Amino acid sequence: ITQQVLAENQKLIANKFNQALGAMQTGFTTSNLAFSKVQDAVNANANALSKLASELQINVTFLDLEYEMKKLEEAIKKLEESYIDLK
Amino acid sequence: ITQQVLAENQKLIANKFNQALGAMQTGFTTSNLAFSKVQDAVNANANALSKLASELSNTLDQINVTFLDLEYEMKKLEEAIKKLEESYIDLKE
Amino acid sequence: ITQQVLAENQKLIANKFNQALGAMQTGFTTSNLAFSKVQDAVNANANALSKLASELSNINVTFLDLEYEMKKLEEAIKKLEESYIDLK
Ligand SMILES: [Cl-]
Repeated sequence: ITQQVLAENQKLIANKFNQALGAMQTGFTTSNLAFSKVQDAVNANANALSKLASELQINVTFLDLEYEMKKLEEAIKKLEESYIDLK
Repeated sequence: ITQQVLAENQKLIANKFNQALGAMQTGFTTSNLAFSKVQDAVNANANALSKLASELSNTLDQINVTFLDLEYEMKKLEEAIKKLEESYIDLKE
Repeated sequence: ITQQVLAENQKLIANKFNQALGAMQTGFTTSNLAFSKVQDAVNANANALSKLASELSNINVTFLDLEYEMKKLEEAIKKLEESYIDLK
């Protein structure tokens, strides 16, 4: 019936949205891993530059991304909790 | 009952979609803040390294430092966040 | 006309979800371009610092590899492309 088409399309919407949620979780998890790597690399190279300049007035800048990565984790958790079970 | 149940499921889909919109906005805004901080730090350390090499060669070859410009990318992230903001669902029931 | 309203709302949900898919694709593509530039810049300046320290004696430098992460972002973007809704 047209109502059966309504039910089918509604199930399709739920299916597509849940798959898209999976994709977004992947994207944000990967962005967080990359941000961790970026923070660590910049801070290691800042420490290297500071050590070298100390050997021989140069101040190096350090990166702190903890709050941002925590926020990304919270967003991923919300995405996990936003899955849909049609009755 | 399929009728009222269908209406219930439609409201549930709208609710979940709007919550997910909130989560995505949070993620992209936080990514933008992190990119701003990364750009600023990399450029500060590039300036420090250039200062050291210039200070030294005038006290053997020039080392060229690379600068980071993420402004267009952060503008695009802001546009995506705005579109996500405008994509909320207001059902008619 | 509750059913016609139900169909109307269903089309609205699909329309909004697809528009949001477009926004997410834009965000992740731009984040990947930014990660490309960040990796390249950090590695270029790492090479510069290693060169300076090598010549000034003629410290361990750290290099960044984000390739797996960027490949993963591209996969997420592709799945987002494939998640579009064509209602009947
Ligand atoms: Cl529906």
